[PDB]
Amino acid sequence: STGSATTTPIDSLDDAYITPVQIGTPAQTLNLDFDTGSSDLWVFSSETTASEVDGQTIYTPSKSTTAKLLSGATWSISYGDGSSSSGDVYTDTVSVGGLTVTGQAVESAKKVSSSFTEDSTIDGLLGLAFSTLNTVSPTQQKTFFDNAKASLDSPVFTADLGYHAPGTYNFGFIDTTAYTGSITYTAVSTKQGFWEWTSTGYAVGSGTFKSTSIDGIADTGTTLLYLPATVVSAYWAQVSGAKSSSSVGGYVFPCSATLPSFTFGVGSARIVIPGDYIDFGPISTGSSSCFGGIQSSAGIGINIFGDVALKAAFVVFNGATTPTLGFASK
Repeated sequence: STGSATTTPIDSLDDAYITPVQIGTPAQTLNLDFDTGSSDLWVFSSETTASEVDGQTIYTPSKSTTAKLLSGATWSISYGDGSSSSGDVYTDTVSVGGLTVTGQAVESAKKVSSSFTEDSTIDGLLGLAFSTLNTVSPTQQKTFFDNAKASLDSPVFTADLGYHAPGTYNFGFIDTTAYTGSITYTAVSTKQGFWEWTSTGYAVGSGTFKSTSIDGIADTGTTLLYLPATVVSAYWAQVSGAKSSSSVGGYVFPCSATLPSFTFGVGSARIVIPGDYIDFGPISTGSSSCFGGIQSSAGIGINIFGDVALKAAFVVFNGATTPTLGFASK
C-alpha cells in the first residue's frame, strides 16, 4: 500500500504545516501537524476542556463505530517550545492520503496548553519520530508510520514541504518526479528516538564551504533552523545590522536587508536554503525589525533541522531495519 496527502502552511510565514487525516467511522477529518520530532498522535476532542478549545475541529469518539477506549492508558507530552498536552487514549481507524491503519492509538486531549488553544488551525499532532518516544502509559503505543510499515510497498515516508505553498507527505514510495538530481542518503542514530543525523558542514551565501560535523535532528514539527552558536554567528555577521536580541529571543535583522542563502552538507551533497526562506518577518506588526529563521541551538541541547531547512529539500525518512535519511534538491 501507499498513501499521499497534501500538507499546507497554516499561515503566511510557514510557521507550521497541516495535513488532513481521517479518523473513525464515519470519517472525522482533522487537520494535523505531522511532526518527525515526536511520536504521539493526539487530537483535540470532545473530552478537551471546553475553555481550551477555540476554533479547532474535534474528534468525538462516541460518534465513531470503530473507536474503543484503550482502558487505563494515559498520555502527557511536553515539547521543546514549552507547550504541552495530555489525556486518555482510544484506538480507531486512521487514514492518511488513502493509507489506512486499523487499531491506531488516537490520543484524546483532556488538556492543552495556551499555544495550542491559540492556534485554531491545528487540530492535533501526528508524530513520525521513533515509537520509543511515545508517551502513552502504561503500555507504550506505536506511531502511524510504525503501524503502517509492514503494509507499505517500501518502508519509507517522504516530506516535501513548500515555501509559502502546499507540499506533500508520501508513505510507502519515493516520487521520482518530485526532486531534481539524486537523493543522498546519510546515517541515522535512533538512540534518542529522533531522526538524528550528522551534517557535513555549511556555507553562508557565496562563501566557502566549512567542513565540520553537525549532529542534529530532522524535525518537521519545528519551524526554524537551530544550529551551534558559532555557525549562526557566522551567518548573521553577513547581514548588516543583524544582532541577537535577548528581549526578542534571538537574532533579528533590519527588514530592509537582503538575506544570504545558507548551505548545509549531506555527505558530499549540498542543500541550499534561499535567503528568502530565512525571513520570518516583523517581530511585531509594523516593526522594521525582522525575525531570523536561523537561530542558536545553545541551551536547547540539540541542533534542529526544522522546516526552514527541510522545505529546501525533498526528504526521505527511511524506516528500514537500518534507518537512514535522504536529501535531494527540488
